[PDB]
Amino acid sequence: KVFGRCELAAAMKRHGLDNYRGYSLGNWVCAAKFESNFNTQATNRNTDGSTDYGILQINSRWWCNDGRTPGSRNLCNIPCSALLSSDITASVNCAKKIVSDGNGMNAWVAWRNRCKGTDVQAWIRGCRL
Ligand SMILES: [Cl-]
Ligand SMILES: [Cl-]
Ligand SMILES: [Cl-]
Ligand SMILES: [Cl-]
Ligand SMILES: [Cl-]
Ligand SMILES: [Cl-]
Ligand SMILES: [Cl-]
Ligand SMILES: [Cl-]
Ligand SMILES: [Cl-]
Ligand SMILES: [Cl-]
Ligand code: NA
Ligand code: NA
Repeated sequence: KVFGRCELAAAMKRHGLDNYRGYSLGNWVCAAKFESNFNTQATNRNTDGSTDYGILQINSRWWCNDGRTPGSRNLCNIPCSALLSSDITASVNCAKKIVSDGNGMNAWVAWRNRCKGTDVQAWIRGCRL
């Protein structure tokens, strides 16, 4: 599914991401925009052989099992394919564990490179929240 911007912000807010570990909702929408373009079915290969899955591009090295990523872990205890659902629940829940892992949203390189230090409130401008 390709989410609308405000649709996704509403769903993320409903799932408790606004100010989760101190990250305002626009940070999460910004990350989603540059990871997936709001598309739940997005998959992209990493240089290390792992793959990133779903609206927040969660990686198979640490977080989900895709059956093809050597010496990897599955800390969210989920098949990576379940991150591509039109229901963002599994993505959101797994992201809550990643952001709690110590480096905050720096775990998402695209957040660090494209959202951090910018006016992320812009991503929820106009949304009825
Ligand atoms: Cl929308
Ligand atoms: Cl947009
Ligand atoms: Cl929702
Ligand atoms: Cl915000
Ligand atoms: Cl498997
Ligand atoms: Cl393959
Ligand atoms: Cl694997
Ligand atoms: Cl594991
Ligand atoms: Cl949803
Ligand atoms: Cl932090
Ligand atoms: Na990416
Ligand atoms: Na894995």
